[PDB]
Amino acid sequence: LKWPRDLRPLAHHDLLYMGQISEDRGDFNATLRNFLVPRVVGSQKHREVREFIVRSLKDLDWDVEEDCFDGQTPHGIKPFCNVIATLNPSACHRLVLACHYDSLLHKEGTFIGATDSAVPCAQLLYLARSLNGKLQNQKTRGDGLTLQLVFFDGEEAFERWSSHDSLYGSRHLAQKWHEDRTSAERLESCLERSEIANQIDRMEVMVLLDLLGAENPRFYSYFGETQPVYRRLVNIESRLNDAGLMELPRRRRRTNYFSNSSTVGFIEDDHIPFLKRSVPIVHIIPSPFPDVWHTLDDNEQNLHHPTISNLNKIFKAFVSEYLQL
Ligand SMILES: [Co+2]
Ligand SMILES: [Co+2]
Repeated sequence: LKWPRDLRPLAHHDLLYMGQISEDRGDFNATLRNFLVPRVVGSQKHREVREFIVRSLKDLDWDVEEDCFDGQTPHGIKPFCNVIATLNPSACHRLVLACHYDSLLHKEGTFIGATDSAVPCAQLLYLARSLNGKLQNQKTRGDGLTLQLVFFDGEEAFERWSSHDSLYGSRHLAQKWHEDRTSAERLESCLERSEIANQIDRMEVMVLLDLLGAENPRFYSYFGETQPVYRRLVNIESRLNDAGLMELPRRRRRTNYFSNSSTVGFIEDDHIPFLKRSVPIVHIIPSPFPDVWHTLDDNEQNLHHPTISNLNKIFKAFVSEYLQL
């Protein structure tokens, strides 16, 4: 079965534009510095990070929803709030980009989770801001497609990871959207042969970012279902390299982050409760995990800025191609 939306390759003019960041650099870093703090569930800093996300997106004229709830954990009842921002609420279909904004409660001390997921959080916001003008124009087309950003709360386990202790915000949102009924007749411009019964059917594909910011990540297609989408990430990365737009240590080297193969690895993450509801998932998470994973060294200084800027180019080009910006 083919992808429901025909995927038009990015014009060279646009590819080249999406590929040269330039002194934007300071803009991404200023964004990122807001997330480079402990973001423990329930805490003042966490609440502050959420406020910053909400305000940043409201200021861009996005519809922003705070999906708050209380849930039982091994540490007692906790408050959780997912942030859901939608460029054009009326559009039937959403390209959904996601990450989690809570940070792990680490036994040894204060944990920043710079790759996990402060970087992905900042990348989402940076995409919204850097592509704002083109996004605002796309929104007026009436073509039934929009961009949606989801910052999940409570992804991390409080104690040992288990079905009950983890993914609090994603489990909640998936169930809520699954039970919120709707149909094609109430929505703007759904695709011809699409079946819409509830809100979760409007997620055309969910692209989940996690554990990004370390040097030389390796990605694979984790889902046969979304291979047509994943392959565009492979093609975009290749075109950027052909154009010499990737930052590399020496001349005549290429990035190969997006491997053209698939792997037999199963990663439990915020995608799962959606995967059970037939949401196509692209899971942008390295394999193997960065060495700093869930250690106190997952910190600001261990981020690899050239890798981050290369990933930023790929994601901007990707969103531009999918939404035909
Ligand atoms: Co983690
Ligand atoms: Co994580």
